[PDB]
This record gives sequence, structure tokens and C-alpha cells, in this order.
Amino acid sequence: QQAGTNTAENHPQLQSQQCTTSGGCKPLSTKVVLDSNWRWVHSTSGYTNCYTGNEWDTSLCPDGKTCAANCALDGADYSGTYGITSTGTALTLKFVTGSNVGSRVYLMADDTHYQLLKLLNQEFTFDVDMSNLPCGLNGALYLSAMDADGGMSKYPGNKAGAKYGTGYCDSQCPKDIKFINGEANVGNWTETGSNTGTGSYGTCCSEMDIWEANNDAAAFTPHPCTTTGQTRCSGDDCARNTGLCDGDGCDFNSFRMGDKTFLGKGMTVDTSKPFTVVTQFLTNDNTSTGTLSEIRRIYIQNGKVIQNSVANIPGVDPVNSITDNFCAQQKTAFGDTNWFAQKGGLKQMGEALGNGMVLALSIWDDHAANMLWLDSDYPTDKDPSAPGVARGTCATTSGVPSDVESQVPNSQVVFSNIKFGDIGSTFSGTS
Ligand SMILES: OC[C@H]1O[C@@H](O[C@H]2[C@H](O)[C@@H](O)[C@H](O)O[C@@H]2CO)[C@H](O)[C@@H](O)[C@@H]1O
Ligand SMILES: *[C@@H]1O[C@H](CO)[C@@H](O)[C@H](O)[C@H]1NC(C)=O
Repeated sequence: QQAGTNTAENHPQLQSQQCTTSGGCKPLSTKVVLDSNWRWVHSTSGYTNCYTGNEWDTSLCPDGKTCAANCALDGADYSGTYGITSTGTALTLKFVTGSNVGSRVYLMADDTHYQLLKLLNQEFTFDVDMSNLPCGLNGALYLSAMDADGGMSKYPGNKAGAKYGTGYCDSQCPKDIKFINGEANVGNWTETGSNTGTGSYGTCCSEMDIWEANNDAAAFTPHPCTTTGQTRCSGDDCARNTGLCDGDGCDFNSFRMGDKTFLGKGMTVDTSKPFTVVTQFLTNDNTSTGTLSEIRRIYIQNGKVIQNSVANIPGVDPVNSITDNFCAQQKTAFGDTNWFAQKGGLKQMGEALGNGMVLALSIWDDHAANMLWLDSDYPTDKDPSAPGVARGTCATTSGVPSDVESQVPNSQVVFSNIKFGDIGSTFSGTS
């Protein structure tokens, strides 16, 4: 896609801190950028849309390469159109704004490069307020193995780059992405909703889901893929789980793992109020060249340090971190296949972390599964009593997008105090 000039692109500031054991924390003047899927796409010579609603203009966009040459991404009114605002250290993402639903932004080092995070033997910390984020919604903070320039160097057809939020990929190999590899994804375009559709290609890469949550339930989940970096897929390579990527991941949700009173309204981690979330990525030898061996989670609320809940499921060791062993045991007890290990488990996840990943923040509803996999019983054809089926207390009729968009459109999530660096250095303790 080309870079449009009808609307200036001014990225909101979102400061983060980089931390070391000896030096403490130092601020970075990072920014955020709206993902390309949400932007206005129009002819490079004017104001005519290349895409409107859920369909492309066949005149401007007869094939992918022609479309990418004729069509430009333009600047965005972050607050006005998309309900995205920043204080400079806290990002608020609103659910419905006019006819817009949800958003996704990326953390930027400067105006043309995403911030590349290398988190092996490191930790990531942030604060979250989910008081106004109910059943059926997801406020997510995650890492994807995207290129720092949004694909510009690899794909001549992409002249927009990270400045316009290009180059998404994730472990679900999504085919709903409009531009992939510098070409419009217009082949066999099929409508899937009022403003969405899918094309013949998907875009896949490894993903680390640090936080997917609402005030009823939370999960953190590595998704390794057999490839390295963003890759366009077609046909069976895009199929979920059986293709290049593990779409299911190895998840840790405290309610699913048998502690129904750990996290939620008025619980140990009280989701009615703000709290801090720490995630540490440990290697077998405590160096940044080692193999990823455990992912640990700590919470802090009202100054109390809260260790992660322990698994309480028959056949699963009572542990509170993600390791390859836990993943194998959980996949058995719950009756799911271990696609995670097939793609290479934590070691393959670590190689992606090592190579650097991009941070995404987003608010969304789920057309396919109604977020029931996060906060309800899932899958809907399994006994609500079997281990691994119940993931929260929300009703099985909740999360219908048409419903939540009418019922709770002013829902929002606030992410703040983003910090990363040496293990044990983004937070402290005392007696
Ligand atoms: O696609 C919805 C959701 O799936 C999540 O995986 C589920 C999987 O679908 C289900 O078969 C299994 O029982 O549980 C896992 C974990 O919830 C996946 O982790 C999500 O990213 C995805 O959005
Ligand atoms: C790595 O650090 C952990 C602290 O989490 C410690 O238990 C362990 O002994 C260290 N291992 C090595 C090889 O130093």
C-alpha cells in the first residue's frame, strides 16, 4: 500500500521504561500506531475509497499488485474516530466509537519503526484497569514477530510501513488482513461481517499473549510457529493448528486450572480495581542465549505481592508457571492435542523472543467464538463438568458481538506504566 497525505498521521505518545539491576529504570519516548486494517484506504490520486464497508473497488483493485499501487493508507483521528487516547503514560482504548468497533495499536520506537523487544532472560510489567471491561470483551497486550519496518524492506509494494501500522501477523494466520507482503489480499474476497472480510492469503508468525482478559477471566499464552518471522500462507499452511502455527497455544487461566476464587471482582486479584501484572521469561542458564524454560507471573495490588495461582486439576502437577511439562500435562487432562510441542514448544517460542518482537495493545469482541474460550464454558459441545471446559463464570449466551456492541458500547480498558528489563528490576519489595 502507498502512504496517503490527506490526513496527517500523529502518533500518540506512550512512554515506557527500560530497567536494569544496577541502573534502575530509565524512560523511553515511545509512541503508538493504529493497525493498517482500521484505516481509510483510498486512491493515491484523490479521495475515492479503495475499500468501503466489507468490499473492495473492483476498478481500482482488480488484483493485489494493482491495488497496492493504486491505493493508499491515510492518517487517523485517534480519539475521534477510534476512541484511542493517551495521557502520555496511560493508554485508554474504548470499545465502540460511532460505527467503529475496537482497535489495535503497536508500540513505536520512533515515527517509522516499531519498538523491537528482546525479552529472553528479561521481564515485562504493566498496569491494567478492567473495571469497565465486562464479559464478552478482551483487552489484550501481546507480542508478535513482525518486522520493525512493517515489511517495507522485504516488499516493494509496501511504501507505507510501520508509520501506518502495516505488517501484522499472528499465530492464527488470519486471512482478514487487507495488505500482506505489499499486496492487497483481494483474491476470492469473502464478506464475513458488515466491515470485514477475508482473502486468499493469511499472515502467520509466532505470538506471545502476555495478557488476554476481562473483569471475569484472564489468560496468558505462548503460540510458537515453525517459521521464522512474518510469512504469507495459502491453503493448508493457513489451517489452524495443523498448519505452520500453534493457534491454541499453551494457556494458563487460573479459573480453568482450578482456582475459581483467585481473579475476578472482589477476589485475590480484584478486577474491580487497577493492578500490576509482571511476566518473566526465564532461560535454562540465566543468559540471553539460553533456551526459554519457564514463564512466570506475579501480580501486585495495593502494594501486596501476589504469587500466581496453583494448578488444581487431577493429573496435572500443582505448579504456577508455564513450562513444557505443564503444557504436556494440561493438554492431557483437558483432552486437547499438544500442537504447542509439535511446533517446538518453549524452545521455539524463545527463538522468536530472541529475535525481537513487536508489542500490540487491543480491545476487541469475537465473532467466531464469542469470547467463550476466555470467560465461559468452551467448547460448547463438551460437558461443562469435564476438566478444562469451564473458563469463567460468564453465561454461554454472552459475547455475541451484536449484543455487546449495543449493550455495553462505552466499555474500555486502560493500560499503563509499561516497563521492561532485567529480571527482578521492574519492581521492588521491602519489609
Ligand atoms: O479460537 C478461539 C481461541 O482459542 C483458544 O484456544 C482454545 C481452543 O480453541 C480450545 O479447543 C481449547 O479447549 O482451549 C484453548 C484455550 O482457550 C486460543 O488460545 C485463543 O487464542 C483463541 O482466540
Ligand atoms: C538461574 O536463576 C535462578 C533464579 O530464578 C536460580 O534458581 C538458578 O540457580 C540460576 N541458575 C544458574 C545456572 O545460575
